[PDB]
Amino acid sequence: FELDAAPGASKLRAVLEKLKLSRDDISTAAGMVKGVVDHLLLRLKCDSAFRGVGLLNTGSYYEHVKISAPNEFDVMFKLEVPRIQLEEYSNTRAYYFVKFKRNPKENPLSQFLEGEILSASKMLSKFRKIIKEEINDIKDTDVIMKRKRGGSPAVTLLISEKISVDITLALESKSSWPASTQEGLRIQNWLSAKVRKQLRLKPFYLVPKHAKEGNGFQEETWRLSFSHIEKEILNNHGKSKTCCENKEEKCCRKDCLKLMKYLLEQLKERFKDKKHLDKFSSYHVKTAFFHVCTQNPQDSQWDRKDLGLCFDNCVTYFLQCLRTEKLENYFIPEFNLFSSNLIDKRSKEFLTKQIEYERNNEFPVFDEF
Ligand SMILES: [Zn+2]
Repeated sequence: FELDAAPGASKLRAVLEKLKLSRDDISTAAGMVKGVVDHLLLRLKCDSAFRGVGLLNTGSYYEHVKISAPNEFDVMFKLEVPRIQLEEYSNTRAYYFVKFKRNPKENPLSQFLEGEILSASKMLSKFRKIIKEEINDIKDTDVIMKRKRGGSPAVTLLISEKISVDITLALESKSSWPASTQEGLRIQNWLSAKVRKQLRLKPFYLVPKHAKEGNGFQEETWRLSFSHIEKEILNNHGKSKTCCENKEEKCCRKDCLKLMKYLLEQLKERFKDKKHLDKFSSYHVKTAFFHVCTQNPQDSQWDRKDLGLCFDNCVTYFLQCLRTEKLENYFIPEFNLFSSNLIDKRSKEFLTKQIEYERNNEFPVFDEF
């Protein structure tokens, strides 16, 4: 009587199975999304200022941030900016003003300048104007641009009555990464020092994002973004180069991340009307997950048969971050995602209590709605 996995796997596996089943009907939605995105890119490429715009995840017009919202897509439009000088905003480590190494009108971004600073406000404004005008050239399909909520999901489109596409504009820089990332990406004992060096030769991105305090915000800051690196690591994630390419090396890392995301999504959905959980996002869960991979670098610590314990360990790490109010950005270690300035103690304790209940009760929230 050999078990297929150690106890606790089956319920989690049935959850995973159900989540994938929700993706077996996508090709359609994906199609409409690709059509819209390609149209937009064509129009934006005609503007002198956005002439270099392109898909970040090359050949990928989809990237679901919410494991349980298959009709919600996330795409990033990146634009190379030949030579920027970053200036860190008030030692925040993650937020910067964007300035330029030279002055005249050869970079078509001069129109977005405010003094010497590149205005995220102005650029976003043009981006949105171009997009709205373009989705209006769509005659037999109601593509609606949703109203502003912020800067970095820049634009949300509602296609028909079922599909949404969040479009993020990002500046791309091919300079070496800012000094605040110097001690981050601590993958040396997991994915290797040579991999870390290789990754850090890739460009980095900047997305418009107000850096706000308790008081208010400086409207023209940009936040560092490494979503391309996160994707690369998640899909090439083992110490072994052949991790998950055969039966002997099947690991549960990806499934643990999916389960953490689903847990957070289910709880946020249950409590959405009372904003207790508004400030938590899949990005916190993904960041915590990468730290757990650093803490457990060997593939044998993620054997698929041990899904139950691996997931429990993920939950436990996330709880520890909540209780101690510390979750370091994986690329920028002095940027604390769970500081009291960003998320009130009360919200963290609330989430802690919900997750602890779930974990003590075999995760009934996975089944409830
Ligand atoms: Zn693997």
